[PDB]
Amino acid sequence: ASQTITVGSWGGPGGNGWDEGSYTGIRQIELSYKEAIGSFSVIYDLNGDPFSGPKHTSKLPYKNVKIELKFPDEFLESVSGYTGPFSALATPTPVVRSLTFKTNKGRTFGPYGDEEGTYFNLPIENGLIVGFKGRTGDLLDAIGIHMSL
Amino acid sequence: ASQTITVGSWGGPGGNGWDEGSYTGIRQIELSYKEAIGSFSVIYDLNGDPFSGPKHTSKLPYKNVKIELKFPDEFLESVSGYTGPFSALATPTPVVRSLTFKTNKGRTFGPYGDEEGTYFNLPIENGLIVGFKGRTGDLLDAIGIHMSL
Amino acid sequence: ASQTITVGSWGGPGGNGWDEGSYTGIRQIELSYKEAIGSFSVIYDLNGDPFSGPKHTSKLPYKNVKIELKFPDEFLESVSGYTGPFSALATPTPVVRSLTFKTNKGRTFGPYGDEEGTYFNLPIENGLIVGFKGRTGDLLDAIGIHMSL
Amino acid sequence: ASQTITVGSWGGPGGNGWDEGSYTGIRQIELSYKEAIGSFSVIYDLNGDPFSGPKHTSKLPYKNVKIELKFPDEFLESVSGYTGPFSALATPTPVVRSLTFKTNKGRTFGPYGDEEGTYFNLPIENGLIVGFKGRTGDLLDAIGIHMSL
Repeated sequence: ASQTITVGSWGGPGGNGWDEGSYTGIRQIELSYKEAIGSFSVIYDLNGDPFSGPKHTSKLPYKNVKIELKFPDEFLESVSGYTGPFSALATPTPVVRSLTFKTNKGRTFGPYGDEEGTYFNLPIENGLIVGFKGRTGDLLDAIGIHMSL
Repeated sequence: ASQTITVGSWGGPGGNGWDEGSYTGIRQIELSYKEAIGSFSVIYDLNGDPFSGPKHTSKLPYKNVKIELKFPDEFLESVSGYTGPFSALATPTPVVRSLTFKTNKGRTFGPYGDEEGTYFNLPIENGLIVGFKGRTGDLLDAIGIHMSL
Repeated sequence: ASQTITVGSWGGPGGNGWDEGSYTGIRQIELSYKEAIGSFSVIYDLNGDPFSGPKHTSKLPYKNVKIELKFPDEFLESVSGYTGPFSALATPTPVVRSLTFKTNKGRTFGPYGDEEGTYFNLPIENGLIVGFKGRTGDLLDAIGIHMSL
Repeated sequence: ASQTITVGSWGGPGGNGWDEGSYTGIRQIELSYKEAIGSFSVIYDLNGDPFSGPKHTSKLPYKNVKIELKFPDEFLESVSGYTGPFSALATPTPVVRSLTFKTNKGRTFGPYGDEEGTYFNLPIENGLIVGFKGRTGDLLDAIGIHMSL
């Protein structure tokens, strides 16, 4: 059962949890958004071959946005974002409001969602995101991370 | 030169940089504080024998606290805080303001320094801290963390 | 490009180099043997799901064997075997002649292939074989290993 | 208490057990040999500064050799040797007779000891020997390896 350093779960206790597992790099991430994040589904590298990760969708009519990254030369060095309660769909428990991804090759996949909430930032000085874990239900309640060197 | 996952720099760019190195675990942490975090040094476990990490001392009149962990049974399962500039020490750049250590047993060495600034929260779910990195000048300008399994 | 520890290449340099990569653990091994080990392919574990690894099949009319470990309570605790040339596949360079596997649950899957040439042995006290490296032309010319915690 | 991949223990169960834990790299290795290996002590690298682990010496009037590696550019990419009982100093238990080291730089530190017995080979494609573990009484009974990335 090898393991991996898992960091956080930023977000809230609501929703059903999911854990995609660990895999060898990331190739594209897909997510929907409007005033908070909804659908989130990643395509990873599984030993050089793309592996479709499990899809965590929010039926909300939010806007879809694909994040293709030039792997293996480019990869994530930072993930930051906001957590806060969301009245429109009626839930007192925190949700991730906005997520912002940044890569080693200087590109920032600009703020997706509303930047309202309590700030979460995860800068990486050495190490690599190798998998995603978190809670979906109606939209993205929480998000955490698997890492490796 | 084995390496170790290094996450974060939280804080700012001033002061001279230091990297304590990666080590087998953490036994004691010693800090000084009064409106922002100043002196920072730790004593780690170097293969079941206390090894004293380099002294990162501030010269300001700050209160002294000692954090003692019941190593091997007790390990940090968290690190949270506030980075914001300090107008009394006169720095335009963000410096680190509060440092609070939640633990695996259940203890929390409550907030040190003022809880005002942009928030930072590294909840560890699987993996251990094993070394510290940072930047100190007059106070503690930024802390960074080494992680391992 | 997530990276793992890689050890070995116990064998010779002919055949075409293969590398199945690193997974979460090993669940079943299938191979064929008469005087040499011919076919070598494994059914790995991908995040609690079985993932059939790439097939490294050889045309020699060898007798095949399937080795079912009871992942995850059961995993490999040693890989040992013999490395030597083969006058019958009429070849001058080293070929992996035999291979015996021992699990942490005591079971040992007997030398397969005949025990001739120089002996290799890798006892593992703490760690996990997480994937396979290697060379297959007509027979398995070399075998190597990926390990992690 | 972080953990590390430990591979091996080649030799017998004679002698009193020993473990040096793990560090950030290896700078120099010391040993006395003669028909067998006797004393084994090493200068470890601890976070940029030389660090000396436990001395493990044979009282035997064996000849002494200091292997001095050019750290961090040069490192061990392979270790191998011979383990077999000894009868002139009358121990019917497998003891380590020979030690040969290869470095990524192409320098091999010649078979020290008598090459009689069962051969062991640990060649390394990716990873770092990061500390030593083993048995010693009047001569080196066994030897194992700790590795990292």
